[PDB]
Parts: sequence; structure tokens; C-alpha cells
Amino acid sequence: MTEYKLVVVGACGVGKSALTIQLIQNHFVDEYDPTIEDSYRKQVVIDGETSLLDILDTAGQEEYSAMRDQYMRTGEGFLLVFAINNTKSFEDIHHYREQIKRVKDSEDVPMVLVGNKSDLPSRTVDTKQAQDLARSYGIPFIETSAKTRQGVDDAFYTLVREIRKHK
Ligand SMILES: *CCC(=O)N1CCN(c2nc(OC[C@@H]3CCCN3C)nc3c2CCN(c2cccc4ccccc24)C3)CC1
Ligand SMILES: Nc1nc2c(ncn2[C@@H]2O[C@H](COP(=O)(O)OP(=O)(O)O)[C@@H](O)[C@H]2O)c(=O)[nH]1
Ligand SMILES: [Mg+2]
Repeated sequence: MTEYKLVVVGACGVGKSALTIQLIQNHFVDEYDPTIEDSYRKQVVIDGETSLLDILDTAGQEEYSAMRDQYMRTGEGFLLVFAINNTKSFEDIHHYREQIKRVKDSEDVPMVLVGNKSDLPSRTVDTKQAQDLARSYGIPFIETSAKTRQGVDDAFYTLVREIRKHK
């Protein structure tokens, strides 16, 4: 059975853990421990294909040991996550995409831009700002809520479709 190694990246507080746990365990977590970095497995079906998803929810501390490089490099696709009510988190996306390109030593790595917390009023990042960042990377943009499940399957599934295209 085909396995997909997906890595969820982005600033603290954007909902990497809440999206990963909504997908895998179908509930919404308040203030998940930001020190906990885990891998989560899920049998799913995308375009009629029963696949195994191996999903790394990144956490802890920013650090660049060989060992961290090697654990991130196992990633076949990346969710670049920001929160639509957090402009600083959107302005950090470029950093995560640069570190992805470095450890994969490639200008073409399957990625999806995810604008999370779309159930919230008082958005500070507009749809157009995030569609233009994603068009600048040649990658898709999907709007999610870890809380209502809006777009959650579609963000993960769209990343899988990106990895298939790369093959
Ligand atoms: C709140 C806890 C949490 O979820 N995380 C801690 C911060 N983590 C993290 N943060 C950054 O950068 C923070 C900002 C952005 C610009 C400079 N800095 C002030 N960068 C990374 C991480 C996780 C580890 N990262 C990393 C290490 C090695 C290789 C790669 C390759 C590809 C992507 C990331 C890599 C970078 C994580 C979340
Ligand atoms: N309303 C709402 N809150 C969210 C969403 N995603 C995450 N949160 C909350 O935002 C906070 C940070 O999310 P968390 O999953 O810890 O993000 P992480 O640090 O990137 O893993 C927690 O209190 C979450 O419950 C969302 O889509 N909508
Ligand atoms: Mg977390």
C-alpha cells in the first residue's frame, strides 16, 4: 500500500496540531501542547486510491542539527500553514519554503499554502494576498478551519495530488 510522508510546517499558533488532529482523530483541540512533535498515520482514499498518510506535526524549537534536517528531508510534501488573523505568520511562510528547498536540494518540492482559522472574524490576510503568494510559488492555496473542518481533507488531499504530479 502506497505511503505518503506529509510534513505540516508554519509558525507557532497557526493550527498545525489542530489541523493534523482534526484530520486523524476527527476532533478540535484547544491550545495543543506546542512542545510536542509527533507523526500521525491515517488510512484514507483520494480519487479511489486507499493510501497510508504519515503526517509530521512540527513543534518544539527552531534548530538546524543534521538530525532535524534528515527528519524534515523524509517529507515528500509540505503544508505551509498560516493563520488568516496572523499577518506575521503569513510573512514567515517564505522562511519555511526556503528551509524546505534547502534540505530537499530542489527548486520543485510538492507544497500547499494553507490559510487556517477561516471560521474567525477579523481576518488580517486577504484571499488575494494569499492567492498571489501561492501563484508566486506555483502551488495551490486552500482555506481551512481546524474547528469546523472546512477545507481540512481538501488541504491534505491536494498535497497528495501535488506529490503524484511530481512523479
Ligand atoms: C510553537 C511551537 C512550534 O510549533 N514550532 C516552533 C518554531 N518552529 C520553527 N520555527 C522556525 O522559525 C521561526 C521564525 C521564522 C523565521 C525565523 N524564526 C524566528 N523555523 C523552523 C521551525 C521548525 C524546525 N524547522 C526546520 C529545521 C530544519 C529543516 C527544515 C526544513 C524545512 C522546514 C523547516 C525546517 C524550521 C517549528 C514550530
Ligand atoms: N478558531 C480556530 N482556532 C484554531 C484553529 N486552528 C487552531 N486553532 C486554535 O489556535 C491555537 C493554536 O493552534 P495549534 O493547533 O496549537 O497550532 P500549532 O502551534 O501550529 O500546532 C489553539 O488554541 C487552537 O485551538 C482554527 O482553524 N480555528
Ligand atoms: Mg502544535
